[PDB]
Parts: sequence; C-alpha cells; structure tokens
Amino acid sequence: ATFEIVNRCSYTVWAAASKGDAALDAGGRQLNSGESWTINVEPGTNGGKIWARTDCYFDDSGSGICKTGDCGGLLRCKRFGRPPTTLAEFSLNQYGKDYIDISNIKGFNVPMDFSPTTRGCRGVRCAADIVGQCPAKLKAPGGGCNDACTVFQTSEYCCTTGKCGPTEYSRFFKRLCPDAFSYVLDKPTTVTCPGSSNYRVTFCPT
Repeated sequence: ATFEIVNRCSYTVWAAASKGDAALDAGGRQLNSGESWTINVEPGTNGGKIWARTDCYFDDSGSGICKTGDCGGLLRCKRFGRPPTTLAEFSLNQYGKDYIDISNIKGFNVPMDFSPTTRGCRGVRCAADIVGQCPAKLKAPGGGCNDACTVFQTSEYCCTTGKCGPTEYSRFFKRLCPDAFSYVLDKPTTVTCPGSSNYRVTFCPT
C-alpha cells in the first residue's frame, strides 16, 4: 500500500513510520513545510503507526533527539515513539479489509488528517488546538499534551485490568476530537476500508 505523508504545518516535522518491532519503509524522514514523503507499506501489515516528531536534532549518523515522539534517538525509527504523539494507526489486509484510526491514547503533539486516496471509505481527523487547551497537569514541557496514563501511571488511566471508564482527562481529548480514540476502551472510531487501499496522512490539515 502507498502512504503519502504530507507536512502542511508551518514548522518542520520528522515523520516516523513503524510497526513496533521494525521500521516501515525507511522509518523516518525530515519534512519541511509543504514536503511530501511517499512510503510503501507491505500488504498484511498489522499494527502500523505513523506520527510526527517535533524539535529534533540529528547528526550525520542519523542519531539524536526529538522533543516529541522520539524513537530511541534514531532518525529512522524501528520502534514506537515517546509520548506525546498523535497517532495514525492501521492494519492492512485483515480478512479482506483495512482498518484505520487516529488515536490520542498516547497524547497529542501535531494535528492530523488520515484519509484514503482510493475509493470506498471516509477519512478521520483530529485538528483541534489540543496543545493550546491542554489541562495544566497534562502539558508536556517539550511541547504537546500528554495522556493521563503517561502522566499518572494508574490502573484506571492505563486500563491495566481491562476494566476502566472515561475520565476527566479522556473526556478533554474526546470533546476536542470526537473521531479519535481518547482512552483504551473508548467506543471505537475505527474506519473499515477496502483491502489494499492507499492513504494520505496530512500534518496540520487546516
């Protein structure tokens, strides 16, 4: 499947793409404002994620640090990034269908649209100003708005027992971005697309 990753933000982002135990495609790249990066994701990929990283410094070996979404200090991510990270999540060719969602379960750093470029399903978006409106206790100094599990590490926020409810913090994210997951047991906002669809992830869509 083809994903075009577009940075419409006014600032540089370092896109990342991983399935948690390996990079997808090159795994990461710098995107200046307006740039587009096209990646190929193997059919059958289960549990892939794309996200943006902000305020990164990398050396010539591709080693460094980012203030949001850092993936063990690498330009080319092999593992998932450190919160806060708005996530585009996908599983492809699962019994004939692709499944896509946006999640705020690991917080929010950059607004995002995640849409098919082929026919037969809808896109999803979280483009509200979550950072600006972030509750004081969830604000990340490096930038972004952490989820409550990351911050407080309780069974209730992290849904460790598999039983948890919405919280004051999850409802913040859900009010601003209803079409994104706000906590682990949120009513799913997954979109079902035809198997082998192609997609575009746009940072700062509005």
